[PDB]
Amino acid sequence: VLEEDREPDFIEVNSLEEFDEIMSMDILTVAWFWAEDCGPCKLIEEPLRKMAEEFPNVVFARVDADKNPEIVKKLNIKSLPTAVIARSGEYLGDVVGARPDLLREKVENILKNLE
Repeated sequence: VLEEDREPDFIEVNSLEEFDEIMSMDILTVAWFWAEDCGPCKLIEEPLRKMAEEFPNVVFARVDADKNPEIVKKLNIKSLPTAVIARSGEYLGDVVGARPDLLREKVENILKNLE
């Protein structure tokens, strides 16, 4: 039975306030930075959608760098895509560029080793 109402691919961030609220939570969180005219960003959309399904204990949020350049500047993001890993307002690691495998490794390692 497949009644049709689909979960978002990511938490789609709409503001800097919302960003800061998400990243403040006591939940392992991945925020990744995307743009419509960034080829490598579009390249990793499906791997990151799958990764969010693979780790339901983790929040995956997407920032649209063209809509919310203030969040890009707040973290001094220089290359797209970038992913940042956070918990309770602290930054735990980043992956610069189109490297979903490295991101998955870093998330798996944090989950494996925490209390």
